[PDB]
Amino acid sequence: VSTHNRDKPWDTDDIDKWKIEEFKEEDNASGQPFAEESSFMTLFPKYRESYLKTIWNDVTRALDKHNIACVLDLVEGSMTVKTTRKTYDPAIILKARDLIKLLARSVPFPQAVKILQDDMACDVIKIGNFVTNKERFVKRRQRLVGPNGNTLKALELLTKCYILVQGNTVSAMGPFKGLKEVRRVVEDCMKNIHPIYHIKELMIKRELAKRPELANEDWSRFLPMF
RNA sequence: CCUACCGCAGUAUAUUCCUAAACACUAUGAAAUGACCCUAGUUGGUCCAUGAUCAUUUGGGUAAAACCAUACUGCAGACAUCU
Repeated sequence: VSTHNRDKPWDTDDIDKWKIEEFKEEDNASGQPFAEESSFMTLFPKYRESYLKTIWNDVTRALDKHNIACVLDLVEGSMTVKTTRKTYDPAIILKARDLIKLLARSVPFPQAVKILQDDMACDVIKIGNFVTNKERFVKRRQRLVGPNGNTLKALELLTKCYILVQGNTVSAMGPFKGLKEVRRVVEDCMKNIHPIYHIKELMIKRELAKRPELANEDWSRFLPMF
């Protein structure tokens, strides 16, 4: 219970709080370019290089839709995004910082370019840090995909997120609730908890969410403890 | 006695119509709060009546010359007096 909360008369149920209104040039009410250049840089593994070398022009055109300048440096092994004078959206650089990172973690460009949309969010979760043994790490990482990918499919339908497992990372793209659930499932899966328990928990949560009378009270007696 | 090659000088190496593009000009309107470019100025840079930069199309112009190769045509086979 939070005490010392003041009343909020302006808050009513009519406002859709989660809608994202479009940002345009007229929305930037200062009317001036960004004061100084903002840049984000990442490194990528060496096996991605040639793929990046093929797709970079396409990547450039995508950022040309948002006035973001991109630089690939194969000698350094780095990808850089930066704002220009033509840039008017303050957030669109951060999404650019996501995109190259998604490109660094084996997410394909047609999937990764959707991070430029407003409703899309991404998470890159490190899985190589939990356990030091190689065989245990391989087994727990394969538990995420499962046999014939079905467990992975069971994740992607439940959290509504595109999930790609590569190396020491898992890259998830979707809504924020789905990202939260994916992070929980992945971090528990690296801690020797099988994903099927979380899958069953999400099923029970999904069926309880349909019933309106069950919203106020606790779901703990329905949920099997694991 | 005649042909062919050889010397020199010319002609041709696609033609007509429509059309696309380039370059430059020209016709009309727009000029000093002139116009354009650059993460952009403690005083930026470039072009600008010697016509910039924009719009309509106003209309015409240029895209050669020299040589090689092939064919054709023509002129000569000339040691050069002149006083």
